[PDB]
Amino acid sequence: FRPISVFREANEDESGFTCCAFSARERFLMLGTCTGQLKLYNVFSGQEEASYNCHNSAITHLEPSRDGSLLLTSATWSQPLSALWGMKSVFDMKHSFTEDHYVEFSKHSQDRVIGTKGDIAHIYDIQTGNKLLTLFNPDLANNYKRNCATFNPTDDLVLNDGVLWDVRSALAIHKFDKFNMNISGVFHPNGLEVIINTEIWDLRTFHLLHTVPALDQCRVVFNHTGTVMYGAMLQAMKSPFGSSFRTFNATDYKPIATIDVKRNIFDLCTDTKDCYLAVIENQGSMDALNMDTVCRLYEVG
Ligand SMILES: Clc1ccc(C2(c3cc4ccccc4c4nccn34)CC2)cc1
Ligand SMILES: Clc1ccc(C2(c3cc4ccccc4c4nccn34)CC2)cc1
Repeated sequence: FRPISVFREANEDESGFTCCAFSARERFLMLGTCTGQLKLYNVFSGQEEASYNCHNSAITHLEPSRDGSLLLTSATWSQPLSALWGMKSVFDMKHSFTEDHYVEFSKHSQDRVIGTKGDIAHIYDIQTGNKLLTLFNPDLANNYKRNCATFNPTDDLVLNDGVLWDVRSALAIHKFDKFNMNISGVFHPNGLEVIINTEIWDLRTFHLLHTVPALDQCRVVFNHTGTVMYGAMLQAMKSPFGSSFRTFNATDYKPIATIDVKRNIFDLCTDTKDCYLAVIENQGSMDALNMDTVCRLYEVG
């Protein structure tokens, strides 16, 4: 972890970066702020290139599309909670998911949007904006406080509230027992495993393959080849995370490093070519009148 770059928000006595994601254009990072703005920064020079007020509440999530034509945002209390934007030449709104507080693109073919409203998931067409599916079964609900519905890498399976759904037939194929309050889980990029908190499950047997205690309460983020795995533990504008992140070998699940930046972490993401890790770290504390986040770029590398 060699530091390469650092910067704060331009013309702000209190920097308010809340989340980050690399743009499709190499050398440029996208950041949400607490004033619900989206900002394009040259990650090396720390120059602000563009800005736009997407919401009147803090950004909690953002996701650029791989072709750089579209972008998802999720705010805090502003209705609409989440929206889809276009960024071909001009920035503009395409659609708005009114009550969905968290949203993701499909992975293989990026033609659909998966939104989360508590325990319920909704799939939407990008072109038309229409609700195609609603995935929810009150009998199989685990009610994870931090549930995030998500597609597998081939877009034919969906994980929501600890239930694996077949999209084609829109039937719940398996329900995973609940062993924590908060984390709902992700697909491994190799699309053979499912990481639900400390438990790694096989998609072919539903057998427990690994117990990883160090992963407890981590929001997990992979590198783009899926050989490395970065976690930020939740706490027990307050940050969702504490001051340490952990790295793991993503094939055998052995720990590699536990960096403690000694500053609460807001978000953490990877470039397409597996050279860099951007991290939003807070110079303030919770009890500080204001946030003061910076963006640190480390090469891994
Ligand atoms: Cl386990 C988990 C899953 C998802 C989240 C969200 C989130 C919330 C938030 C609130 C305030 C400031 C920053 C953030 C943030 N930055 C990156 C993610 N988030 C997407 C809601 C948190 C924890
Ligand atoms: Cl938050 C936001 C606001 C506006 C934009 C656009 C944009 C994209 C772009 C891509 C590469 C290099 C420079 C730019 C640029 N500079 C100013 C406009 N843009 C109009 C899409 C993007 C994000």
